[PDB]
Amino acid sequence: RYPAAVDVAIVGSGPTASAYARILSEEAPGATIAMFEVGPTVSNPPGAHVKNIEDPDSRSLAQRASEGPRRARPGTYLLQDGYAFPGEDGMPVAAMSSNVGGMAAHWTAACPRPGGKERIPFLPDLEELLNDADRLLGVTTHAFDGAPFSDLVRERLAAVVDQGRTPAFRVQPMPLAVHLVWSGSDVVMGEATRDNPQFELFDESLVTRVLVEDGTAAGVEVQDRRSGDTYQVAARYVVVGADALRTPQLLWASGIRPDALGRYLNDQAQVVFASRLRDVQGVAWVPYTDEAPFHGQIMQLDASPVPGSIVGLGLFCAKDLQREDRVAFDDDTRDSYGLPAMRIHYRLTERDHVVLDRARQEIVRLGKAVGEPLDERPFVLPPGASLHYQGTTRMGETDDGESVCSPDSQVWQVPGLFVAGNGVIPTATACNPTLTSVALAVRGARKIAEEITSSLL
Ligand SMILES: Cc1cc2nc3c(=O)[nH]c(=O)nc-3n(C[C@H](O)[C@H](O)[C@H](O)COP(=O)(O)OP(=O)(O)OC[C@H]3O[C@@H](n4cnc5c(N)ncnc54)[C@H](O)[C@@H]3O)c2cc1C
Ligand SMILES: O=c1c2cc(O)c(O)cc2oc2cc(O)c([C@@H]3O[C@H](CO)[C@@H](O)[C@H](O)[C@H]3O)c(O)c12
Repeated sequence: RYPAAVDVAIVGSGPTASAYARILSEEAPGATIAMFEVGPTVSNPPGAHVKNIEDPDSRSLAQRASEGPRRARPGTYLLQDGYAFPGEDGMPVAAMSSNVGGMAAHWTAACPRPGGKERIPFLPDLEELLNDADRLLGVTTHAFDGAPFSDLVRERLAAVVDQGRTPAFRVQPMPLAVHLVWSGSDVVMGEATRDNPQFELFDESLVTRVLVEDGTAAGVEVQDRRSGDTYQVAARYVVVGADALRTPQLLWASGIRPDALGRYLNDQAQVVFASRLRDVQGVAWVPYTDEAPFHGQIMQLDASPVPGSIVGLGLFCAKDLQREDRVAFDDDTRDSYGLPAMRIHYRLTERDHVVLDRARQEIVRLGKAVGEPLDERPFVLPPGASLHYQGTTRMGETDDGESVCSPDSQVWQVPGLFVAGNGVIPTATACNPTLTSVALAVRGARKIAEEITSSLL
């Protein structure tokens, strides 16, 4: 089923792995690419957002088919065990998506820009890569210029936030990846990847091990889930863009076990709240700051949550990074895919509860600016509800034992092996990470595309 050897073997089919296929299909057109996705194809084109399916029954079929083989939202599935431990909080609602397109087939396409300490300091071309990620995701800030209540909510929030703030951190329209239709991985891959005769997407293909020959990346061990047969595809470069959890799992199962692998895991603590407008008859952005480490997004709700005039407020906190926030794998216990079972060690420090308390007070302050608060008390979601897990394969300047990959997202111990996703982000971020993670993927894919085009082999 699979080719015996390719140039680049891509694990996963989310937006970050698709960004590797995108830049390689743009900058390295002669390189043969093999993308292996454990989940099935649930949309047309492969990786499109499920909302492109107008039929709710067909759309529910696409969502439920992505939930793998305390409830998870449509298109995602939770862990069955190893999500909490005595003495720690863990992530009881740590969810995952197994389908072509990954979570980008079910996400809401909010692509804000990092600011302050969120921005990775040792990347001088960060803004350059962030604009490129805007190009691949189709990000636009003017998707709701004709909305009646978008401008009203935005100006009423600005009356309490924009005080003393520079324009980059004032209330502004949330940059959205819209293609009406939310942009999925089909947008990231685009015509350049689908029309690339050297690229091929293999769905229902589980990658069980990363092959290493003489220290460098050798290939991937791919199990054909249609038949159960395990193949071995050779590759000069291996990109693992599974997710924030299964990416360190695949490396752990491959014997690639650095000290920082999975450690420094950080979830974005999320607070929700609702409020009502005041007039009779889009998504707003409350940017992060260092002194207010919260990321706010306000948007219209179809109806009131409690028994477009009603808005839903969501604040996301930046985590106090801890090394003991490790992702642990057990070789003896296997999950439903035959890979090592996950042990999630997550505990909010006192600094976390201090910031979380401030987020509840600030979202109430924001709810009073929009109008009459529909709710009475802001609700804190369980850890892992934001689906924004970082640091598990984080980048660093050196291999001091605190990072897993280079600034080019290249794993230190395994040359030719690259990791993609939110886990690559090493900083304490609060905004939606997918845009930044795609920007890091463009730098890593350009590191491969330049090494291929410049090589003599
Ligand atoms: C309801 C919802 C709303 C969201 N809204 C937002 C938002 O507004 N903003 C934002 O920034 N983010 C949002 N997200 C999160 C966003 O979708 C993800 O952060 C994004 O998909 C990350 O990209 P990725 O490719 O690294 O991860 P993924 O898309 O999860 O990539 C992992 C892929 O690899 C596959 N895979 C895993 N293991 C293997 C293996 N062993 N072999 C082969 N393939 C494998 C998986 O099946 C999956 O397709 C939302 C998520 C959900 C569920
Ligand atoms: O699922 C939907 C959704 C489904 C519909 O049918 C529809 O019409 C509109 C919808 O809008 C949404 C808007 C959202 O903000 C969220 C999100 O909460 C998550 C954790 O809980 C965070 O990851 C995301 O950062 C945050 O963006 C959503 O999950 C959804």
